[PDB]
Amino acid sequence: VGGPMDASVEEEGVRRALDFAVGEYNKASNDMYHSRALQVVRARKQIVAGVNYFLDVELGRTTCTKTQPNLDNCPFHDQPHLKRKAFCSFQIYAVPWQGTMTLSKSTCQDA
Amino acid sequence: VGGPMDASVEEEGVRRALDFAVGEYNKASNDMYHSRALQVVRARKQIVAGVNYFLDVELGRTTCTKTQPNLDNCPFHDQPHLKRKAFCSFQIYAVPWQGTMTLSKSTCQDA
Ligand SMILES: [Cl-]
Ligand SMILES: [Cl-]
Repeated sequence: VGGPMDASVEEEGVRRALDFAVGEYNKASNDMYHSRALQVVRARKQIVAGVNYFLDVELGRTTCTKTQPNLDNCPFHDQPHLKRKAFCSFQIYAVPWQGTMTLSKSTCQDA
Repeated sequence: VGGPMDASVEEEGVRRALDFAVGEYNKASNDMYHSRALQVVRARKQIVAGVNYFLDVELGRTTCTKTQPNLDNCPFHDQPHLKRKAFCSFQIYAVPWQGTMTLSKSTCQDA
């Protein structure tokens, strides 16, 4: 067992998480009426750690379609309307022990 | 200073984050051509810790519009087509020292 763990709905962090969640639900709803918690049937919490990778990368369009092999070292386009380049900023959230990675943020401006 | 910290683009976690990010960029692009890193201009990493709150909550629609006061203790609707209830599951990602909260996951089924 390495999963979540029960917590009383009294504990303040729960209390704040709940109000937050409910706030967000109402904010996103199309209902003109306000909804609120009727009953918190179960509350669990879990401390997690991960690593954010913040990459500032320059990307170039290669000459290879995504349907061919050897894309890793494939030649960049150099022709007039085919060549494109972009400066990008990536944020990857990694949780090592789980082997997972998540693209948290991603923007690119064609330079 | 409590922000990110430089890392060589050699370090494997960076290397994996980069391939991941680039993979995700290509996957989401409308381009038939494959793009790849031209140059990693900057690489930084940062270890973060937070708490996931996992709430299983039953919500009820109140009689108050979102434009009035005292929504916290506002009466639930009980009339035929106005009363609604929903069982929901919320995941809130909190980063204590920063006072931030994020709604990571959210589903509700009108029961
Ligand atoms: Cl851990
Ligand atoms: Cl920390």
